[PDB]
Amino acid sequence: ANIRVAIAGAGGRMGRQLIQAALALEGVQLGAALEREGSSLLGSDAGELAGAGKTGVTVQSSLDAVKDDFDVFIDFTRPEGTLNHLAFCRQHGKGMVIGTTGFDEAGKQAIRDAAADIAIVFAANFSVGVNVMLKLLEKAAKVMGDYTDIEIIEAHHRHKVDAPSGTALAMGEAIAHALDKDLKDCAVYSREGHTGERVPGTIGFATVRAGDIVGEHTAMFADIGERLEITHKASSRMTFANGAVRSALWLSGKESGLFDMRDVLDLNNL
Amino acid sequence: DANIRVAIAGAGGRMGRQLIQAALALEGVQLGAALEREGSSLLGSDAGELAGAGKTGVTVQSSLDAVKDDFDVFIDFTRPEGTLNHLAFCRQHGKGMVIGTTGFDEAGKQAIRDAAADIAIVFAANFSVGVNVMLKLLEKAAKVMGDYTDIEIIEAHHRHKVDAPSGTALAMGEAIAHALDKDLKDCAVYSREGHTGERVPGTIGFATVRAGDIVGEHTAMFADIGERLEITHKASSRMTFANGAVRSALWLSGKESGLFDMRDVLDLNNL
Amino acid sequence: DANIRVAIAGAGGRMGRQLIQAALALEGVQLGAALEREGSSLLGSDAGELAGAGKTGVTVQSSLDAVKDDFDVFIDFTRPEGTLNHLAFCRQHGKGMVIGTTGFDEAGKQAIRDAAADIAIVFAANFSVGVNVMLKLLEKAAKVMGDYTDIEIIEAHHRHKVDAPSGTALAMGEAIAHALDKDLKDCAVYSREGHTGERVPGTIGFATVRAGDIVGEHTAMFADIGERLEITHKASSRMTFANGAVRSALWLSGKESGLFDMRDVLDLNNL
Amino acid sequence: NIRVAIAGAGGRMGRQLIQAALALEGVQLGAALEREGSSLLGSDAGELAGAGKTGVTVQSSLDAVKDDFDVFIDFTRPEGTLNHLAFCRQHGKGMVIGTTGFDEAGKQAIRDAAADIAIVFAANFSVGVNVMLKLLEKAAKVMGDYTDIEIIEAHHRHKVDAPSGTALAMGEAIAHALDKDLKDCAVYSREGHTGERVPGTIGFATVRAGDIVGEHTAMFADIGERLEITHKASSRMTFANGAVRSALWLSGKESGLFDMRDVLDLNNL
Ligand SMILES: NC(=O)C1=CN([C@@H]2O[C@H](COP(=O)(O)OP(=O)(O)OC[C@H]3O[C@@H](n4cnc5c(N)ncnc54)[C@H](O)[C@@H]3O)[C@@H](O)[C@H]2O)C=CC1
Ligand SMILES: NC(=O)C1=CN([C@@H]2O[C@H](COP(=O)(O)OP(=O)(O)OC[C@H]3O[C@@H](n4cnc5c(N)ncnc54)[C@H](O)[C@@H]3O)[C@@H](O)[C@H]2O)C=CC1
Ligand SMILES: NC(=O)C1=CN([C@@H]2O[C@H](COP(=O)(O)OP(=O)(O)OC[C@H]3O[C@@H](n4cnc5c(N)ncnc54)[C@H](O)[C@@H]3O)[C@@H](O)[C@H]2O)C=CC1
Ligand SMILES: O=C(O)c1cccc(C(=O)O)n1
Ligand SMILES: O=C(O)c1cccc(C(=O)O)n1
Ligand SMILES: O=C(O)c1cccc(C(=O)O)n1
Ligand SMILES: [K+]
Ligand SMILES: [K+]
Repeated sequence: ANIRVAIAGAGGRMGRQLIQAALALEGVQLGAALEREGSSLLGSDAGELAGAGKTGVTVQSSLDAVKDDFDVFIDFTRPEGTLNHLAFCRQHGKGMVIGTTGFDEAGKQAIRDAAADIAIVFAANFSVGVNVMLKLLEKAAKVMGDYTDIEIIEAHHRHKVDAPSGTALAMGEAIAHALDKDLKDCAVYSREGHTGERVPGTIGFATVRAGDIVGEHTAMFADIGERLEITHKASSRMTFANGAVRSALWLSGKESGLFDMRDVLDLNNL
Repeated sequence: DANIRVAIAGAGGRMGRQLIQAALALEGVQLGAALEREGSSLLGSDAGELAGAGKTGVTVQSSLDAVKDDFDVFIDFTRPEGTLNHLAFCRQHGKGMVIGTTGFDEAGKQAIRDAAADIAIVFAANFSVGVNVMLKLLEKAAKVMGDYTDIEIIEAHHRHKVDAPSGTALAMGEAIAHALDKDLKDCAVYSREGHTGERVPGTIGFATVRAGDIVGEHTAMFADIGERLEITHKASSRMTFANGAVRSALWLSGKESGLFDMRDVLDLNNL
Repeated sequence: DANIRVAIAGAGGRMGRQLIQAALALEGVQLGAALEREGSSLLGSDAGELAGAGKTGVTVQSSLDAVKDDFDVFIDFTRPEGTLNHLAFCRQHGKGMVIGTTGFDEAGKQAIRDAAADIAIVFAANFSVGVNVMLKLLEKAAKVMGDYTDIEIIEAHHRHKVDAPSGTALAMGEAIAHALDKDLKDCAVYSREGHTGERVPGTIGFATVRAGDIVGEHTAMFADIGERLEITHKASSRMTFANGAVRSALWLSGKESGLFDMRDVLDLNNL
Repeated sequence: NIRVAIAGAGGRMGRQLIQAALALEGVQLGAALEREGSSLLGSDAGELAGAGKTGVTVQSSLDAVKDDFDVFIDFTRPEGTLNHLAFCRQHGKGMVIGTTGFDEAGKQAIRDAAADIAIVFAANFSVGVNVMLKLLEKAAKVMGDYTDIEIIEAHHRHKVDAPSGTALAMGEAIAHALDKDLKDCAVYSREGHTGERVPGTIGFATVRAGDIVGEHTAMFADIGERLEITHKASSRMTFANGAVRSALWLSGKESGLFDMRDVLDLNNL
């Protein structure tokens, strides 16, 4: 490994995962692991925290302490925290992969500034698969969009509280925009009672909520005689981790900047 | 020697065209009549040529009494309102029905319920084998896993279907609900839009896809943490419901009165 | 209608009956000929009754030269051996060709490859739009996720298909393989039976289901730990390949010589 | 109080089984075992199964801990499992086997051992699958005769036996509901020009890829329609809790070999 990461909030589920990714992903090294001061788990050799442990890395909780230890900060904690780690990384030119999510207009507008000073990367979804699908969608909608019926089906564990999934909507948008139309115009979220006929050109959504489903999404292009279905299935929350690590590694060669998975994955030339 | 005659309501519709050739190609049945609305640009059209199988001699017409002696069993796969009269009339004159129309409001359901008093009806939400079998397997599952799992039903049908969810879906819902001493009206969820809460435990949700030429795909899902069971039926051609409805008509041979369904016909009132 | 006459190999088969009505009903195309096996119980019959309705001016037979002036493009959807014969014919006789037959051994594949020298052939493993698009999307996916994910291909077809896996599956295999600078022959795994080891990395496996009337279902799977992408195509009716092949024959028209596939036809090579 | 021996504690089922037992009131982590010189033969069975610590440690000997458990939970490989039998028999020990891939002979040995000891031998320890297994008999009963039957299963990249033992169990369920024996009509591979699917058959398709815990599909195909029954396992924990409660429930029986069905009480519809 020729580069060091910095899994913030190292002790949580995200962090843990993130640590695993750190190990596995060929080409990255675990330079650091942070955690809330005074948390009992301060001190354990990171690796140990997530399965296999040999790491010469001990979970600290001092930003400035580890200043030396990494090459790029991988932040997936709550906002404020994130905001702060950011000013640091900017002040020190450290580089970050912002998995964190939920900023206000001045948060995103904050991350904007930081950009010139340093190489940030910022995505709403660190899944390679997903980001890819999202692209493939444009392609399909392009060719078959016009004449086929488009439906989007998603399913998530019983606890999710927003319908449909934000990813579904993203899919909706991808398609909608590849067809010069706006999702607000042709979205159909419910089909109940005497509906009538599937209106030409509308996109429909079906939402399943059950069990521990991490996340299953299906894009459907239906014609008479054939249909194409593009589907993504997330088995563990690792998916995103793998995304961020790859993302992180990607940054290995830049000074300033603001990106997302398209850039990383190199998808506009796809 | 011979055999029964069948009235085929709304012979123009996609089910009509299926039903007709169905009756034609099958033993024990003679295409009694064919019917249609008044605006139909096809009254008087020859039955079989309408459905490809050449001229027959039967002609679509908009009148019950006009052909009232041309059949024994009335096969209805139109729309509720329509079916209602077919219902009424068939009573007075007393001819056995076979209804496959869906989307009945609780009241209509009652009328059918009433009419069965003197005439015999085979009212089913689906006329395939698979579905009926499934309908049963569901009771079994719900029995064991019903209590603790999350139950969802997903169905998909071609772009032209106008009632949501499929009458079959609802039949599945009912099968489950009743195997769990509860009534579907209580725990059904048809729409999930905007920030809803957590899945109010106990419910049985529905997801409806409408697209293309999908004949019919239905899935019953019993989800737990760690595992889920999915029972799924897929109809590849409308001919399956046709053969289903005809043989039902057939089953009605010698039946004086009452309400039955596919499970009765195929006889699956518990395996 | 206008112009182009089409020879329809093995007019008896399910693809024949589709192809025929396809050509009939489709503008710019005339049912040139119809063909069949050496002792088919179908010889001497008029194409339009077998598949379709309404007797016409074309009757089937077992000879190339017997109708050698009755068409321009030869549409083949028979079996390799058969198809091979035809190929010589159409070549020595400057006729265009549109092949959708599957299951060619690497040698036959060379002959087609050869013949393309003077005549124009449209050789594809699938004649639907969807599949062709998919085929492309695959390159894209394999590009990004090919390297680290496990790739598996699953296909299912009605009980009568006789070549495994589907020629389409193989085509998908190839699409992927070549997008990853590797050759399918190197990493294909067709069977998984009994004890066997850890899935050898970089291998493209195939699972083949054969059952019922399945027109055609194909799935491309890119599996990683934590997520998997599945691209799937489902053909509900044979008509899609028919319209595909007809359009092809209309396209071939003019090309003095050439070797192409549906991607060239549909013009997708730059998507 | 039912102490449990956990064979092959390193394996993915081991790590699950372990925390499973720890987590459960009533069973106590009896022992932990492993293979001749395991890269980690020894240490705290706790650390093994996720972060933290427990009194226990693991070893390569039956007798070395022979008094440390009551029920032996085996989820290793056939060969291994074989030995643990007679031992788990002679020394009168209740076993619960979830290992798969047994040749007809081994299956007999288990069959034999049940004479004096109690075994719960199942190819799958989840509820779903077991129920399914039943529903299958029902379906095959009605539609078995005329439809085409195919079984498709998919599992993570590491599985080494094809097809899944669960698949075969499904195969069997069906076969026997139709008075026929799977050996007669099983088709495992479809490669090259092969004629029309042979009418009586049950075929299998095997997918091996990624981290797939386990997906199984039973398909009854007719012309015009098809019924698909499908089970999906999202986490190995389900089989774990399954095996533990097996063992647990197995306490007290004099002897006999048993399937997850009996435990679950489903044999009666
Ligand atoms: N039980 C089963 O297996 C199936 C039930 N159905 C249900 O049966 C019905 C059939 O729809 P499709 O077959 O697609 O046919 P369709 O959707 O093409 O139209 C139905 C037919 O009934 C006629 N009709 C319509 N309104 C009428 C009225 N007011 N009075 C008398 N006749 C009228 C129409 O003119 C046409 O003949 C629907 O309710 C559908 O949901 C459909 C398929 C299968
Ligand atoms: N690329 C595509 O879109 C598609 C390709 N195919 C492939 O094309 C072929 C067509 O399958 P089907 O037509 O459904 O089979 P089929 O059951 O219809 O048999 C083929 C027909 O060709 C005739 N024929 C048979 N053997 C012949 C021979 N040795 N020489 C000359 N003529 C012969 C047969 O009499 C019959 O008419 C298969 O290889 C199939 O997999 C099928 C569908 C689509
Ligand atoms: N019936 C059910 O509910 C389930 C059945 N299984 C079956 O159980 C087996 C488990 O394989 P995995 O869980 O992936 O384990 P794995 O692939 O992680 O290997 C199993 C563990 O046991 C050890 N062990 C291996 N050979 C041994 C031997 N000869 N004697 C004693 N110990 C040995 C291995 O070192 C390793 O620690 C397979 O045959 C699998 O198909 C797995 C999960 C659930
Ligand atoms: O239960 C239903 O509503 C149903 C079942 C089969 C077909 C159709 C249909 O084509 O509308 N509708
Ligand atoms: O790739 C193939 O082999 C193929 C593709 C479409 C249909 C069929 C077929 O029905 O045999 N075969
Ligand atoms: O019946 C089986 O073969 C089976 C069941 C569950 C898991 C596994 C496995 O992970 O190998 N194998
Ligand atoms: K024409
Ligand atoms: K315990």
